[PDB]
Amino acid sequence: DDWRCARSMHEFSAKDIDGHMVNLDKYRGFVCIVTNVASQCGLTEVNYTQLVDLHARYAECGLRILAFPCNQFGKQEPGSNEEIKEFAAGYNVKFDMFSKICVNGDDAHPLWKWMKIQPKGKGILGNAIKWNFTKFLIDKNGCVVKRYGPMEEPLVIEKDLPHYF
Repeated sequence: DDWRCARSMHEFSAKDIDGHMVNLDKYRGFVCIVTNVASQCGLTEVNYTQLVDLHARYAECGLRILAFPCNQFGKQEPGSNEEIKEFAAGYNVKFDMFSKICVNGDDAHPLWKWMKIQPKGKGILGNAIKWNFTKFLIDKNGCVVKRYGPMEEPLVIEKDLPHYF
């Protein structure tokens, strides 16, 4: 359980959606939006399109987006990784997709376990991820600086970006 001792997102790794292992220290020096995604959520469209739009506008300034598929909320990500990738490709996604994970419980990916306990990664009423499309703002040092709940559209993050750009 050495995820508990980490101080930065950059101490973790994740399998991307194609199966390649990714050392998240490649995001050192970039501002990151880390989010759990789903294909069959009522807010699937607004989140995917607004994250693609944010990426189109701010990748030039060092913004990156890490999307983690998750099937724990109403079973709204039932597909395989290749199906989820083809679905993201349909929204013209060019940011970083990862393999499907869990975000809550003892099988939760250690990075999400880590994000939930960060001083700014704790949510209103408990740390558990409440639904699809919870967003974390990660700074250039890999620290969590804000958590955004599932009803907050990505464009709500836009005004906090220039503080960390």
